[PDB]
Amino acid sequence: LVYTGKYREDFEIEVMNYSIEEFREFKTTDVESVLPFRDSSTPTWINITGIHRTDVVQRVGEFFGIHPLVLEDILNVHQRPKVEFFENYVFIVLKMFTYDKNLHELESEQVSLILTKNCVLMFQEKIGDVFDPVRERIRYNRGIIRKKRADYLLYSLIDALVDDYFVLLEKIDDEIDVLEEEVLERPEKETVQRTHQLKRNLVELRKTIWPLREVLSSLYRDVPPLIEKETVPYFRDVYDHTIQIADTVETFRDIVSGLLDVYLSSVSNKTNEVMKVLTIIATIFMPLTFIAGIYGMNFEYMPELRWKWGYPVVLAVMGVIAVIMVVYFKK
Amino acid sequence: YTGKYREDFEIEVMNYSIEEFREFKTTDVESVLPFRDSSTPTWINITGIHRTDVVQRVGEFFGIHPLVLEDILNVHQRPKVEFFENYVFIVLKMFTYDKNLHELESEQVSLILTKNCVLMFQEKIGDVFDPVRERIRYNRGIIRKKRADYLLYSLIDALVDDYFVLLEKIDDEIDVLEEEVLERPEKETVQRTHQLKRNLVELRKTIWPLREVLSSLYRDVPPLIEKETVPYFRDVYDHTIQIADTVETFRDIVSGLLDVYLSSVSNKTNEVMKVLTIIATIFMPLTFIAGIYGMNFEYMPELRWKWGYPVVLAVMGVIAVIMVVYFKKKK
Amino acid sequence: VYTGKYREDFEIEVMNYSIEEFREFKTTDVESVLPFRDSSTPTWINITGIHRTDVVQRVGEFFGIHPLVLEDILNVHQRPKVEFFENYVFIVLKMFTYDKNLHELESEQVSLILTKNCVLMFQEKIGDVFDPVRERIRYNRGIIRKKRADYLLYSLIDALVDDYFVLLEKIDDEIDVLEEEVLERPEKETVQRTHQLKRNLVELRKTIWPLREVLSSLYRDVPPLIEKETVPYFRDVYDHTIQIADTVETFRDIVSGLLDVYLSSVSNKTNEVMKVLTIIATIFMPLTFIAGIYGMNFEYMPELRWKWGYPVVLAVMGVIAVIMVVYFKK
Amino acid sequence: YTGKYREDFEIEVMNYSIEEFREFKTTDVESVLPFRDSSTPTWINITGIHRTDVVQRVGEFFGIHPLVLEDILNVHQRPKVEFFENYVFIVLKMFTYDKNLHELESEQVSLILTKNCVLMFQEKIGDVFDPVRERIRYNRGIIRKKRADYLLYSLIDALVDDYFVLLEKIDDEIDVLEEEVLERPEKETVQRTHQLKRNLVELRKTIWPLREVLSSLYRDVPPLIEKETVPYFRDVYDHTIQIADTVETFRDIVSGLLDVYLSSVSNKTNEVMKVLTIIATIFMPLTFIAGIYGMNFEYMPELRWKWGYPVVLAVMGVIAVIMVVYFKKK
Amino acid sequence: YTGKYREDFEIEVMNYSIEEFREFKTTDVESVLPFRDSSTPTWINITGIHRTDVVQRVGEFFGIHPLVLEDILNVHQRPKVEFFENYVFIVLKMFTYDKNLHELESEQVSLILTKNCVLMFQEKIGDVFDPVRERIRYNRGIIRKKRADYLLYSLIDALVDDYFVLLEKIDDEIDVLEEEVLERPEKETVQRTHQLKRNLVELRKTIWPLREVLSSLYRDVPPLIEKETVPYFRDVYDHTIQIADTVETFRDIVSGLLDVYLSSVSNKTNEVMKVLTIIATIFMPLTFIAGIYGMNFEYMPELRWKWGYPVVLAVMGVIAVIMVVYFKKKK
Repeated sequence: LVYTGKYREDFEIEVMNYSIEEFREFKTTDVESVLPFRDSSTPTWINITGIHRTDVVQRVGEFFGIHPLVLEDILNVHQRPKVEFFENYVFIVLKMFTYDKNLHELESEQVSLILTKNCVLMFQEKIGDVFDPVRERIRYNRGIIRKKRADYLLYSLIDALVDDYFVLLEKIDDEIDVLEEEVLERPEKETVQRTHQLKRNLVELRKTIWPLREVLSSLYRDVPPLIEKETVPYFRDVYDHTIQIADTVETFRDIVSGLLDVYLSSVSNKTNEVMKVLTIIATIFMPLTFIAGIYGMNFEYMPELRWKWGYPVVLAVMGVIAVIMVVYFKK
Repeated sequence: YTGKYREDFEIEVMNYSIEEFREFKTTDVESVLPFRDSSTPTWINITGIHRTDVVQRVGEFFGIHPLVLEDILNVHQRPKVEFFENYVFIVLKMFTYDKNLHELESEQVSLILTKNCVLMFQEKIGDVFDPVRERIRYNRGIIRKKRADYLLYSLIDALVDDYFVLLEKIDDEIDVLEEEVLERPEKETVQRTHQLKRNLVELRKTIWPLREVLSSLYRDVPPLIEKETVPYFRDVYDHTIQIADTVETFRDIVSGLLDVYLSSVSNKTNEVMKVLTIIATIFMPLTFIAGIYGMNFEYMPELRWKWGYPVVLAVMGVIAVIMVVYFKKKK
Repeated sequence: VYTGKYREDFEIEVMNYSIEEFREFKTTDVESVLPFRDSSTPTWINITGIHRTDVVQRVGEFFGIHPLVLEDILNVHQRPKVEFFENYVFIVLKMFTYDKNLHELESEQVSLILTKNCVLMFQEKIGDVFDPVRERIRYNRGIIRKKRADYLLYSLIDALVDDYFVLLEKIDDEIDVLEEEVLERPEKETVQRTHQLKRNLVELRKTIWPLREVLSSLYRDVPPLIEKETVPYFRDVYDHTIQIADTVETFRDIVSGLLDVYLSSVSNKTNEVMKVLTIIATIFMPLTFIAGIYGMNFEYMPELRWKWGYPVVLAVMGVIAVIMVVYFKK
Repeated sequence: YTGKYREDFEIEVMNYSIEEFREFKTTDVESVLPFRDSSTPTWINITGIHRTDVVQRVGEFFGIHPLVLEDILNVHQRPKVEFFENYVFIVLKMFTYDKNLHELESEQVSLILTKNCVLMFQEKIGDVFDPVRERIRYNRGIIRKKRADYLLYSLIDALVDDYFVLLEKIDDEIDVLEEEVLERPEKETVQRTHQLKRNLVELRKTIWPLREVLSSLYRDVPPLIEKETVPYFRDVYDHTIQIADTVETFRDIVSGLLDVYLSSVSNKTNEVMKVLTIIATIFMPLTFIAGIYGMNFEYMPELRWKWGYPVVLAVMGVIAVIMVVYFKKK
Repeated sequence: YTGKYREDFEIEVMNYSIEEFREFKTTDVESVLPFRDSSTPTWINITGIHRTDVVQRVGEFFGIHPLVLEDILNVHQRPKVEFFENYVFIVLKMFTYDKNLHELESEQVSLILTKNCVLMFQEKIGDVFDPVRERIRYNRGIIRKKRADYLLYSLIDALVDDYFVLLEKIDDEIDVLEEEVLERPEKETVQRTHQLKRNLVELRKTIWPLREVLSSLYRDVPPLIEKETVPYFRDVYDHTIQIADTVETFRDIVSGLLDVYLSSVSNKTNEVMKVLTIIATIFMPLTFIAGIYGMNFEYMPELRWKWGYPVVLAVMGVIAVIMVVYFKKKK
């Protein structure tokens, strides 16, 4: 039982119990008070913020009889999300992703959950979640959520996280748009260096999403303890969506991949543009300077003074050759 | 009001019925207010929303939230749908692209439909609702026999058709760009292509999230009657699919057209250097030789041989020429 | 609404068979293919020229098909998928064809609705890869007669799968030319031809990659038809679309390598020209400077005062350009 | 017939049992025909595939499909498994690589195993089945007790084992190619980088679909018996995965190897440019100064001073020194 | 023996049961041979497998196949599984990387497990089974009660984490290699990048065929208890799949980092070309001027025009200045 996370600071527990009629929400850090709520027939939603506590999670696991290694996997922040089936409860690991717009970094928070009977356990490492509008329907008695059990509520929680990826796709696309904008406009390698790290966050993103597909698929075609013919068919809808999601993400990966050579060639293009300017310079003075060197060379005979006006006659022939090539240029 | 148009100001009210119709243009804010209690759906035109006194008065007259009033003042906003018990706030944009230069102006069109009032907030003069005003005037369609619920979409359908023409505007410029890239390529073509894509991405930047905007009033519409605009948005959503796909097609066309001109010029980099080289190679070695006799010594090679003015210039010239055979060869 | 480019040709053919015999005919009658719905024997029906929105509707209304599904058929631009029901199964397919001369891949959407034992094939123009399949249905070759429409349609789809393998050859045929074009005598505009191939390569992923789960959906479901029969046969074909996409993914790295080759030789021959230009200009730079000082105007002329100054200067600066040749190729 | 060998022609027949053995070399087509009814395991060598009359005569004597017999003439066909009623048709390919000159020669040999007879359609003389013939001749192992169904594996294993040596032939030249890249890089290195990879691409392009050739029988073998020699196929069935992974490994190494070379060339490109820059630029303003004094005006400020000729030569020298100080930065 | 270690010599034999325990290192072979007949699991180590006489002695005494005994001598072998009626021959590898340098040393490990006894064959000194021996020494877990089939598995899992630590060592070299590219990128970086790259694929080159090794044991193992072959063996087979993505990630990193480094070279080159450009453009046009007056002709305007010398000094300096204003922008 070792928590290798980055947040051992705050700790908070919130419990929301409700039926198809009544409703109650409260925040009790008392571990003993939330124990008899397991026997409640009504769906009991329990929040645990700050999963860093090795004694609290264990104590909760002791009363529920949760497997020791499972309690350790929760504390393990370095783990791929997956789902394990059991005779009583369901072991599920999820990952909440967040991306700041100013600085470019993908911050995350592992969220594991265990659902038995009608008990709902949401585990957090810190403050923040996207299940706030979900609590609204639980509070305002909105929709068929109350009439449906925690199995449908879990999906409402699953789809709530899925919708965040769409919002993330908005962020991803926006960052790409700004990134590809600087490619043609600014021939400077600054965000281009940050592009690889931004693309690194994109690769690691799909690296979690792709196996998460099979994580979901293991539920619908199985779910031994959960009910059937209702939840699974309706829930597969999101499973049909998450397939479409990463495929759009995979498309983004190929776009940024070949975008590097676009900027790379753009640098050489503007570099060549400098060379083209540099080209026409040394090609018009050097041959004419060569002529100036000829008259600069003294000899025993000088027909320049013998011929009529040998000085201004040279000033005319030089200026012509430098112009007749200009037409040939800019072709 | 964060807009750039605080010049023009105009308020028009076009109230109709199942038979007759009336219209008038009054600058008085208090004159367009008592038409709220009109049994028939009242259509109101508001051009030049820069005047905050109208936003404040009417806002407090219809009972509009101060932040919602600020949303109208905010000319930079993403299209969405705000559900309330009184009205429905929707952000819309009017795009106008000139074929002369790649530029697309965007005038935000907010709307607040409560009771029997239909508000159209314009930032400046110009819209596509002019032929729509005729149907309200000439009694054309079931727009007269229906309330503000159908009157709302009657405006939307015109705005939807505006993008179809815009697609033609782009497609026309695409064919021009196709004639500009595939053949007769030149400078600033990329700049025209970039700004076109910049407007193309910005186009979808409003249209793509506008899909879910249509989905907001697709399965809902709580206060007004439904199953009327539902098959409408069902057809409208089929339109925006082809729109973005036409955009997505052009987005890859842009890249396809870009890579050609980008790789070609970057490939001609060495070609320019090849020309620059063979021209510069016949300068530096010859330039020094011409400057040799421009020096003073103890002996003169001119008097060493008869007719010492040619100083063997023809021979050295030929030797400079023979280098060509050495060049031009396969590298 | 049919938005395709083929509203000309039209053909209807019905190929019914049993575990022993077989029958086939080509009639344009719409009311003749309808009473063959209740036929227990597997009935393969052809519909070429899907442009007719009235025929599809008429046939669709008789089968009790959802109006939108009929409209999905009319739509010629659609991603391949599978729609499960309690009666029929709507599956979207595609037929890709590439011409070697002008680099372009034409496409034709194939929709099908299989109920009971009846088989429906919806096309636009003439031509398909089900021709050798029809032979076994006609010549009674194998268990293609005994097995119903569950394995028949599977054999039809599997026949379509191998068509893309032939297309992969056609892609490789262009690669072999691309291998010849880029390397042997590097030519301009090849990058454009390369990008078009790359654009068509990624375009191919738009169909095949989601087609994986299309086969996977039929792999562990099939609610209306009998399961367990053709289910394990779906596995091999499901491994094909994965193997194909890997070959498509493989082509991405192959062409990308050749893409830089054309730029490699140019960049390689670039410095080759520069290396020659380098040693030429630099060595004559200090030499030109020296000879200018003598004939120039100064307040002191120790040059003529130097004993034998003329011959020594000419040869003392010659070695400087020679020692660089030793430095050359280091 | 699309073959390239219409020169040599030879037919050898080796027959054996669980006790004895017999062999004879008769190029006659009508002489090896009555050996079809031989209950004992028979092995027949068929070299001289150019003969359209000899091959088809033996083929039609066995009752083999005409078009199939016509396909034997063609030496251009994908390696696969043709399932029949008794015999199975597989065209095995062999790739020989000479280390000196980068070249991958391809000989395509087809086999037909009917009853107890074994056919081997060679294109030329020479194979790796020579030690295989020895065990048939010298009674070595269970090659005598077991029939041709097990011998067929010994034929395959003898062919596959050559590819392991073929990988060594490539790996040998890879290490040689490494020496050309790691040190002393030059022209044609990119060619050797490709020509070795070109044949390597051609190699896997044949082996990768040849992997499923094994799987076609390893999971089935419909005409003959099973449960024998089948688990032995699994050994080689892992070899084609072992080889391809080694091939795929080489494909990634060679690709990255050329990238290093291209990176080196581009790096050494600027390296020459850097030398060209720091040497040419420092003499540009120097030569300009000498031309100034070369001018002859009416007023000479030089003679106005007193012995400033070495002064000019000294002040210009220091300016060229700070260029190195101006260097060592980016 | 085709190895490089014919120097070191070490033999370790460890027997244990559900009650007692005994560990020792005896060079006497005839003392550990009857220990095979013991029902209690006897783990035996043979370091310095170069000695063919011992392999021929121990091997032929157990009836081990002669060619297999020679296969051990061959250090160039693919990791595989050889099933027999009594024992099982498995080829394994132990990779090790040293920091502050680029070198990946390897050591082939062959094992022959008969009855309950385990034979481990080493090439050189060193293993990660040191803490494993301690758990058997201190009676930790059910490793004492279970037989060799689980004992070998305990050795397998010990080898798994060894590469996991090595995966951390890779990233340690990456971050250093990254820093080399992230800031002040220089020559020989491609070489260092290749050193990791050449060892990157080489790592997975042996891992992939070592995966089916775990699978082959998971499917068959006829002589040992198949009850022990629970998904724990496939759990090990699941870890290597994560290694595949871990290596594949590094493959994308190495490919990307090398490109970013090479992309900077274009900026490195251009930076030099910018300085190289502005030099020749401000001297040669002025050099041509000095060459004219430096050249002698017929008519001399220098002595003709008043102040011939100071009048030329002014115009030359301005020409180099008027270009600066044109410069310092996008060329």
